[PDB]
Amino acid sequence: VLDQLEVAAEPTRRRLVQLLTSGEQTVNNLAAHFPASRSAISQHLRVLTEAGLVTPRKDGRFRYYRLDPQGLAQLRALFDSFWIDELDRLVADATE
Amino acid sequence: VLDQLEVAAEPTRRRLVQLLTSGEQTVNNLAAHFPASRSAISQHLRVLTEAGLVTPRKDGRFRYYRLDPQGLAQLRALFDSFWIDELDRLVADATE
Ligand SMILES: [Mg+2]
Ligand SMILES: [Mg+2]
Repeated sequence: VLDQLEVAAEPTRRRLVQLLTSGEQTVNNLAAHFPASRSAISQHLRVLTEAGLVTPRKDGRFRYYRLDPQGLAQLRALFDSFWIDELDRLVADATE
Repeated sequence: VLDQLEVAAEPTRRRLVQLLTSGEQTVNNLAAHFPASRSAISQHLRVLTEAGLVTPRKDGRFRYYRLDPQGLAQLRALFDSFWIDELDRLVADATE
């Protein structure tokens, strides 16, 4: 089945999730933040919907998407179980 | 170019990164933790290498991989910039 963290981590999908934090929005309005087409953004939103991260609603000529807390909680759980302590310890070893 | 968070988030790659926290390991030894073939695991390790998350070394008949802190620091930075406050607030709205 779809893993929420794998799906969400795609960089356009990350940005779509951030954009939706300001509330439910139309496909066309979200799509205006990217060089990619409406159709491209629509397909990313369908993938996020299948993963349980966003939820669609239709009202007339607009399709709206909003974040689903249920999916976000599973996303955060997957990242928390992935990111074990030694990974934080290694990050602290990094130079720049 | 490769985004470390997108690459790392693939579920086999997440587990390979966790496994490597116990130290540098051979391809065959890592591969023994999964139903997938050596060849499959080898290819995931090549992707992680290209993303700067792991580093290869050859000694005789073994190829060894180890975590690269430089890549892990960028991975953690990408997740931290993605996961904005409102996402934590929404996770707290989730039921179960
Ligand atoms: Mg809601
Ligand atoms: Mg090292």
